[PDB]
Amino acid sequence: GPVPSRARVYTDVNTHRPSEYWDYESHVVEWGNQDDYQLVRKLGRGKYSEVFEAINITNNEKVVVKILKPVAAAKIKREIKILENLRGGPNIITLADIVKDPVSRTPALVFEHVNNTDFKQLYQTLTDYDIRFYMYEILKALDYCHSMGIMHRDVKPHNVMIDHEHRKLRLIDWGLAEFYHPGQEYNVRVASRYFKGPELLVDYQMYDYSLDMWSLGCMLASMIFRKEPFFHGHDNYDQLVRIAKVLGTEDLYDYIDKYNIELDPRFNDILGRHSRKRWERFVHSENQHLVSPEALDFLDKLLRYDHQSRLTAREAMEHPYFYTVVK
Ligand SMILES: [NH3+]Cc1cc(Cl)c(-c2ccccc2)c(Cl)c1
Ligand SMILES: [NH3+]Cc1cc(Cl)c(-c2ccccc2)c(Cl)c1
Ligand SMILES: [NH3+]Cc1cc(Cl)c(-c2ccccc2)c(Cl)c1
Repeated sequence: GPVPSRARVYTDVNTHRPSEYWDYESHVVEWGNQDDYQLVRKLGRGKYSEVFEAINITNNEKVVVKILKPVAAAKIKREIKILENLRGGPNIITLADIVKDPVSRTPALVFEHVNNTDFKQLYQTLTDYDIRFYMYEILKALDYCHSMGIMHRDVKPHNVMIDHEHRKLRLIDWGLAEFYHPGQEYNVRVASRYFKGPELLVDYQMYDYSLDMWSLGCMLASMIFRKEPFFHGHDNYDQLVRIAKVLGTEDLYDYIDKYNIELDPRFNDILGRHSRKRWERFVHSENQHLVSPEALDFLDKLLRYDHQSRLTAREAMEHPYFYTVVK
């Protein structure tokens, strides 16, 4: 069978905190008043919820209302407990209320509003300094949630709201977040394709906070190399081949051999043999302004097959890539 794995940091957090902290099923939701909120406009719909801009008419503040669809409505206590546990943490979105939508008959989460700057505009114009600045702000959120015994599991730019005018960043959409318990086998059908860690792609269930650090590396590589997405898989199998074309197949085989994981035999026809590439291969005249020796070294330490070998969020904050960032 597979060799077990445990995180190298924050393994004990859910053990030393009381059962009420992580046992989200035992949590009793204190329901707010849906009548306190007035929906203004629909911002969007995913497969988990419909999102609206709204006004809290009791104190006149702008809010965001996420009305859950039945699929996310079953695991509500988990998202609620995680949001309440993380509330007040650096760069974590604030859950302001939980109400029952009168039409859907489902729970609606009410959040603080963030005046998010156009995402295409940020991808196209953030400078090298701004990329470092915002990456540092994301690391504050990730180290906080990891230190609080939670993995986000859906780190990607769509889940990071940036108010560029006020240099304000918030990590949102905690719908796929989980409490980390050493030895627990988790569902590998988490994260969006292009951000999925090799652990998910090889069906290794005993993963941890380090999955977020792979996703963070994917976001950085896309941004600095001007290649969206950096690992462009056609499906979950080709996703691993795209990774192997960069990191190489020898380190992939070392990884699966360390954890006694077997690849799906369907990889025999598509994987091939690939050398590990030097990160300088992805540099060119249209992205060199966003690249540096420190950025490449940092990326090298996040985008590693072995989830135990990646930088932790706190180690990542110490990296030379962030020395230029004003603290
Ligand atoms: N949804 C807005 C958005 C836009 C961008 Cl460009 C980024 C970003 C920042 C630094 C590095 C990589 C990506 C994020 Cl985190 C969020
Ligand atoms: N080590 C992976 C691997 C395994 C196999 Cl079985 C093959 C294969 C497939 C079809 C015909 C002949 C050989 C290849 Cl090319 C690679
Ligand atoms: N933004 C200026 C910049 C960009 C790059 Cl990619 C590099 C570089 C050169 C060779 C190897 C590794 C990194 C340097 Cl030294 C400076």
